[PDB]
Amino acid sequence: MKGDTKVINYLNKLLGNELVAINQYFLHARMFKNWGLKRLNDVEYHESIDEMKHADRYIERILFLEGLPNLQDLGKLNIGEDVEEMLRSDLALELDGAKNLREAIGYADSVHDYVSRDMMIEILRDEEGHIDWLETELDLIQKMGLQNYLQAQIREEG
Amino acid sequence: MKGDTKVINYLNKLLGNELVAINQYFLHARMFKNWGLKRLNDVEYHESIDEMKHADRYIERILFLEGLPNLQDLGKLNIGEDVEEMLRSDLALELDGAKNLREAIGYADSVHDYVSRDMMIEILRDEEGHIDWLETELDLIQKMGLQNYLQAQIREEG
Amino acid sequence: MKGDTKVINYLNKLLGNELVAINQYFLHARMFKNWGLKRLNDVEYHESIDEMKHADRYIERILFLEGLPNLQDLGKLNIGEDVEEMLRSDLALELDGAKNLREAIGYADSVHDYVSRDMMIEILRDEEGHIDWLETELDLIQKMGLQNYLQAQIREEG
Amino acid sequence: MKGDTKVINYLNKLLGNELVAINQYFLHARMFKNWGLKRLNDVEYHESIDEMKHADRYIERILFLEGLPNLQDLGKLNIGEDVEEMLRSDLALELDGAKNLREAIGYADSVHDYVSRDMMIEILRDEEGHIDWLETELDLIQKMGLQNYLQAQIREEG
Amino acid sequence: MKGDTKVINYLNKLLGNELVAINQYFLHARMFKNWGLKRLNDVEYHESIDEMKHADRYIERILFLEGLPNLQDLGKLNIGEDVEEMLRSDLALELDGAKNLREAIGYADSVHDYVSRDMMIEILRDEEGHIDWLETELDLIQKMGLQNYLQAQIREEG
Amino acid sequence: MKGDTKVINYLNKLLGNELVAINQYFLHARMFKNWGLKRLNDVEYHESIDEMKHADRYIERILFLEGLPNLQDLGKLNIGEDVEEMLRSDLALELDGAKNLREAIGYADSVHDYVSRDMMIEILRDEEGHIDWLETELDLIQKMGLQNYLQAQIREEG
Amino acid sequence: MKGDTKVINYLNKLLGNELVAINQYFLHARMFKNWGLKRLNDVEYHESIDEMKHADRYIERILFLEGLPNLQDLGKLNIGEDVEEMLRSDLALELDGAKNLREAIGYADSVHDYVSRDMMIEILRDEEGHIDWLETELDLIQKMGLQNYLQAQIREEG
Ligand code: HEM
Ligand code: HEM
Ligand code: HEM
Ligand code: HEM
Ligand SMILES: [Fe+2]
Ligand SMILES: [Fe+2]
Ligand SMILES: [Fe+2]
Ligand SMILES: [Fe+2]
Ligand SMILES: [Fe+2]
Ligand SMILES: [Fe+2]
Ligand SMILES: [Fe+2]
Ligand SMILES: [Fe+2]
Ligand SMILES: [Fe+2]
Ligand SMILES: [Fe+2]
Ligand SMILES: [Fe+2]
Ligand SMILES: [Fe+2]
Ligand SMILES: [Fe+2]
Ligand SMILES: [Fe+2]
Ligand SMILES: [Fe+2]
Ligand SMILES: [Fe+2]
Ligand SMILES: [Fe+2]
Ligand SMILES: [Fe+2]
Ligand SMILES: [Fe+2]
Ligand SMILES: [Fe+2]
Ligand SMILES: [Fe+2]
Repeated sequence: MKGDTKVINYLNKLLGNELVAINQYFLHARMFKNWGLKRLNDVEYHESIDEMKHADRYIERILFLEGLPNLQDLGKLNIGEDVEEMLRSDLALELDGAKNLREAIGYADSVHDYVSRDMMIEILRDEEGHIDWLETELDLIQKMGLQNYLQAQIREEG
Repeated sequence: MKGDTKVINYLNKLLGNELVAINQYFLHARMFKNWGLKRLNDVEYHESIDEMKHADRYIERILFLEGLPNLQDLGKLNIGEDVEEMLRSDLALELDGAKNLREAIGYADSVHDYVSRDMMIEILRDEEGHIDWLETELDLIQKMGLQNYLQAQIREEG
Repeated sequence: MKGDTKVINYLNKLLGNELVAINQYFLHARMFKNWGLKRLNDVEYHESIDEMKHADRYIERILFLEGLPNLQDLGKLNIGEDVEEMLRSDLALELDGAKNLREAIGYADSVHDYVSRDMMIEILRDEEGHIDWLETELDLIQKMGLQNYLQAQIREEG
Repeated sequence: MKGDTKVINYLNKLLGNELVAINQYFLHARMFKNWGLKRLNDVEYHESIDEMKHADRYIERILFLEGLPNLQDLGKLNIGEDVEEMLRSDLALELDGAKNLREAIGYADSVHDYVSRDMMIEILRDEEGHIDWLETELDLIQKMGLQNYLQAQIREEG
Repeated sequence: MKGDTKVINYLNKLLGNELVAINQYFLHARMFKNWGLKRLNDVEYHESIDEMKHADRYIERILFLEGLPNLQDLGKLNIGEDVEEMLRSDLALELDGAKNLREAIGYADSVHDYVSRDMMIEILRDEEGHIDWLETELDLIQKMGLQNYLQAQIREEG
Repeated sequence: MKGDTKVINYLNKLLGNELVAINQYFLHARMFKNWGLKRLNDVEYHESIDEMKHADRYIERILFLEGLPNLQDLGKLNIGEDVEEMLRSDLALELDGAKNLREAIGYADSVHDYVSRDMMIEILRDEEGHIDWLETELDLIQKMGLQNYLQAQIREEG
Repeated sequence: MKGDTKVINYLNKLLGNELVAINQYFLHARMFKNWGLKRLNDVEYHESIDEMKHADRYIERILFLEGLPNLQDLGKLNIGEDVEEMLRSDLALELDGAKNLREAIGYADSVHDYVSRDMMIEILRDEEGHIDWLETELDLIQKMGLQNYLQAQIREEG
């Protein structure tokens, strides 16, 4: 079904956000894993998978709307050197993606692409979750201190 | 453990190949899926996952050797417009990756990084499999003709 | 038990046929497998195993009759370059083996080696089956055409 | 994938070794079985199957590398007349095959055919096992004497 | 159904062989059992049962063909005094029975009694097995020596 | 099978490394266990078992190659007095063993002892793992501080 | 708990005996295994494990008593060249260890270290078992002769 050009454009831009998140989250995960912070690797890895599911959704939708998914262009990854900096980088990235999602959702509604909109709201809800997780971790680091925070990631949570 | 700089370099270059394959294979998969060629989507999707496993291996190894995995730079994706062109593109990409693997493996051996080498040979064996699959599909297209080939992908293989 | 010399001779000659069939059928099988004609590989492989069972029977019988099984001499393999030629080669080979079996069976009967004869009739019945399979495939190729025939082998039969 | 001509050549030569072993081992097995040395038949039969698996590996690889597997030419079988002579013959044959494998493995490495090399090392490890088994049996014959050795093969080992 | 007189005659003669074998084998079995050669008792007992099955077959067939089964006349039993002599006696008896079976089978064929013939060939195949067993045991006695042979029968084979 | 003298020499030297590791790791394990650092005892004990498996491999291979395994000579154990010093000692020992393994692997390859080489690469991969574990623990001690590190070992990891 | 110095000394000396036994028994085991004497390898391997359990007991006890377990010093291994010599060597070693155990046990009692003593008596009981096994095997070799003895080890005992 021929979709609206600007919707497909937004979809590609959002897809673009997803696949920077996928890489940044995945590298972060395996950095944590290397440092033996087993728990941060499990969670951050899981978020990489979430982002993939998002990307898959955009791709299938763009294709359905008869546009060309663009996986060529990759945004700036901002990879940290320590736990805080890296969590803080994921948060800024989540926040930027959420801004773009808000914009796209409003636009989809006004050209009547309600199913694209419905898909994007589900995704936004997921993002809002990722944001909540990051914010809480970052505050915990400050509340309990870095050393205790680190000790608390050595063991995977059941 | 501090690894050899040129090994890490090769590892990053190989990682780079993996993540172009991941994207190209994934987009291809969902293109097939859209066209209703269910079987090509299953197989090509599976190869995307294989490539991810490869990437994960490089990342963990680079990190272990204390280098910086580079997920920033993305090579040229060559996406086709029809089944043949797209399979043919995956094949040229596999072949180029195999060339790089051969060089890296020989180099790892000469600096005594036998476990990197052992990892890369396992990967090369997987690639050689992907190559075999592509070659066979491409020949089948020619042997049975395009129409029959297409009909043969409509149904997922049990 | 000392057997009749000419029976043992026939048994060795028949054994000889078996082990050309074993090789030709096995190579054929893996040629098909390579070309992705999964179904022809399953069937032709199974016929290789049948031929092995036959060879085993001759060997044990020759040894029982106190002769020397001869696995040294190998007849001409005629390996094809395409499906038809290769099936057609297996058929001519089956037919020649059947001719030899008929001659041996009659001879066994006239020197009273009824159990060798009984073994050879069971084997001949198997051959007659292999012959039937080849004949049917070759006719199917002509009835439905080569392209359709080929498409029909891509998937293993449950 | 077009392989290196001399690798394919080595592969065919190695295949050639396999299929002499297959025959010699199989005939040996059924000779033992006839003599009621049940245990030597089980083991030697199993080694025949191993050799077949090896042959299958070469054939599929040669075909993959786009060469022609040669099952026409059969080397000299050296079949013994008694247990020792026959075991001793299998050992010399294993040793010759191991020499050829060493040479091929080194050559594969230098033309960068690492997956052929990897396959051949797995095979060589198997051969080294067959060699170990033969050596031990031959020494046991000498340590316990022939009569006791023979009595020890009457019953299949659980 | 009225059968051919000479077939019934052969059937009775063959029946006659069976029931000498039944007795000789059974006595042999229990002689071994007494001497504690548990394994020879199991095997030889089993052969007694086989012979009974044979006798049963003849009796039912003779009766079906409307002749009178003759269980009155019993041939010469040749019972040994030691393992070898006794095995050797069973072998000569098997060989004589096989000679008679060959004659009868040929005769049945020429008067068109194909089902009697078919029954007799099945039986002959069984005899040929009994013969193989005896021959192998007798050779084992010579290969490993009498003392080792005897020790090897003390324990029933699982 | 007569192996190459210098390979057997390397094998003995490597065996020698294994059995110092076995002792040092085992003593370390039970020191931790005494101090109530349950988790370090589980891990370090497991590494002792790994080293044993390694030693077993060398011994069987040396014997197979017809050399004499030397378990007489024992290197310097360097046992620590506190967690860090002891982990740090295991690390230096792992690193030295890895150096020797690299030397031996290269040598095996050049005398064509590919199966010894294949065994040693598997082992080296294991060592590389032990090294990774030590490095991570040592860094964790520094990141979270000694007190928190210690508290984190009181409980065995599920 | 601070233990008595001379008890710890005895404990280390006894530990010392254990770990020579561990090595000698293990090498012996794998020598038998190589020669195909499967049964002697199983038993002798099991005795190596027993000795390890003993060593573990000493180490934990020494540590508990606050002494330093000494795994540095290794006594003379006396490795045989044939089954008898090797069994005979294990026996002399067991006997010497038993002498040391008797002295230590008496000493523990007189300084009131009853739990060390209780541990050592359990161990002595195990040794006495190992001694019984060796003595019986050595006598069996003489009673049945070497050839029969050897044949009797070819098969693992269920
Ligand atoms: C380029 C860096 C990437 C890495 C290192 C990576 C890594 C991984 C790994 C290790 C898995 C686990 C395989 C499994 O068991 O399912 C996975 C799953 C998956 N990946 Fe990726 N991935 C990457 C990018 C992508 C991209 C670009 C896509 C497509 C938009 C994608 C789509 C998926 C999907 C759909 C799954 C299945 C999730 C599940 O069902 O568990 N990935 N990824
Ligand atoms: C020419 C003399 C040969 C004899 C007498 C022989 C005999 C046998 C027998 C009796 C079996 C058991 C069937 C089963 O249950 O799988 C077998 C299995 C097999 N044979 Fe052969 N064989 C011969 C040569 C070959 C050759 C030349 C090849 C191809 C290179 C081959 C390939 C195989 C394979 C792949 C199996 C399956 C093994 C398994 O999965 O158990 N054989 N052979
Ligand atoms: C004269 C000496 C014979 C002796 C000492 C003997 C002994 C035995 C014994 C102990 C059994 C085991 C019973 C059971 O559990 O089935 C048996 C079974 C049997 N007997 Fe006999 N037998 C003799 C002759 C015969 C004859 C002349 C026939 C008829 C032709 C015969 C027919 C059978 C049959 C059909 C079985 C059943 C086998 C089975 O199903 O296990 N026997 N015999
Ligand atoms: C140095 C030469 C040694 C060799 C070649 C060796 C070999 C082995 C092997 C192959 C195992 C089997 C692993 C398993 O499945 O449990 C084992 C087990 C074990 N080893 Fe050792 N070992 C040696 C020395 C030691 C020492 C010095 C100790 C400590 C005093 C020790 C303590 C143990 C323990 C406690 C087990 C577990 C037994 C079980 O639960 O099955 N070993 N050994
Ligand atoms: Fe989630
Ligand atoms: Fe997302
Ligand atoms: Fe997100
Ligand atoms: Fe795969
Ligand atoms: Fe890859
Ligand atoms: Fe690939
Ligand atoms: Fe069949
Ligand atoms: Fe056949
Ligand atoms: Fe056939
Ligand atoms: Fe095997
Ligand atoms: Fe082989
Ligand atoms: Fe072999
Ligand atoms: Fe039977
Ligand atoms: Fe009978
Ligand atoms: Fe009989
Ligand atoms: Fe481990
Ligand atoms: Fe090790
Ligand atoms: Fe290690
Ligand atoms: Fe025990
Ligand atoms: Fe002990
Ligand atoms: Fe002991």
